[PDB]
Amino acid sequence: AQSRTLLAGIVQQQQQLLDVVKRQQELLRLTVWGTKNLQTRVTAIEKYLKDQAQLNAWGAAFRQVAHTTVPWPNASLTPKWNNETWQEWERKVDFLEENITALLEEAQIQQEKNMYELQKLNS
Amino acid sequence: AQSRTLLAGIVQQQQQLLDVVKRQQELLRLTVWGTKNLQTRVTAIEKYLKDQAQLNAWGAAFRQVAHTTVPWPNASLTPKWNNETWQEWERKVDFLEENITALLEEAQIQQEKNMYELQKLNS
Amino acid sequence: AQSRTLLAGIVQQQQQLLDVVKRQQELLRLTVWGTKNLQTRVTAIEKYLKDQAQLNAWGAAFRQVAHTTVPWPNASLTPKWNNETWQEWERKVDFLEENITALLEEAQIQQEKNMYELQKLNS
Repeated sequence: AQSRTLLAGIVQQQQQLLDVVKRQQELLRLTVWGTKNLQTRVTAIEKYLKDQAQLNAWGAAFRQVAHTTVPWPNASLTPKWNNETWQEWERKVDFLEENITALLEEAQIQQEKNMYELQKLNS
Repeated sequence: AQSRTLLAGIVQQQQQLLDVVKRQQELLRLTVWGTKNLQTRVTAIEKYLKDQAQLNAWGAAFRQVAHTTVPWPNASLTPKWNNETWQEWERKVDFLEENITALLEEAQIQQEKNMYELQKLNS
Repeated sequence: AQSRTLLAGIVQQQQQLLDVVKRQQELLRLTVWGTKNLQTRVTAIEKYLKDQAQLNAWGAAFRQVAHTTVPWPNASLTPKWNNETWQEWERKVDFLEENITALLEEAQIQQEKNMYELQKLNS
């Protein structure tokens, strides 16, 4: 008279939900790659911006033996403020990924134990 | 003597969790739009950077009938390496979205079946 | 003869899944900060690009009492089209965060009620 079939669906449903949660974790990682990839493109642009500062005046002296070069800074490079703050951002993600993996591990162990107990009821 | 009320809460709870998971999928899509939107802005900047290369020296020749134009490349355009890698990134998201939709469909069908079975117990 | 132990695992499992979902919400917020942070860097670049337009020709006139300054626009600033569309993007996230918080609140209240009912069965 036990409703094992109803429990099997409920237990099975939890497994389905757990799988979808895992898919979100992999999807989230793909998004992180896009953001980081954009930064790499930004660094390439900074190099080119520095070149523009080098460009100042060509042939602006055909009656003098001198050339005016004005390589004024162009791209503001972040040495410590963004790096320290960005590492903190990455660090928070690392703790969340480690905490989520722990919870997923317990769920998998608990999920299998719940199904195992169900078989013992009528097996 | 069956604990249908406890099961109704458990079954109902799974429905609530399923709804929240769906909300994350829509929220994830909004984040993807922001990343892609930034790239469109980056392309506009590349056009302007090319213009800076065109700027070289104006009036740098008032004793000669010539003008020095130095349009040296400025923005490094990605033709195949980033596109092929980016398509792979988008492709992975497409498979994950299709797999998540399949799991959600099964959960909805299974979720309704679990509630339907519960009514048959006392209906 | 009630399978409270099986229910305790199922009820406990839902709590574990709820916790992981909350972790995704915090992880999603960290990703939003990275995207917004990139835009701040982009604004700094726009200021520098304007400076490049100012750079035109230095000393390109050693036989005339005039200087040619050509500060042609460089960074295309978005005043209304991107802001209005971006606010809509942020607005959608705000409604999703508010809706997810509501669902989480109901789950927590319902989750505790389900455990409370279980104790009454044998307490």
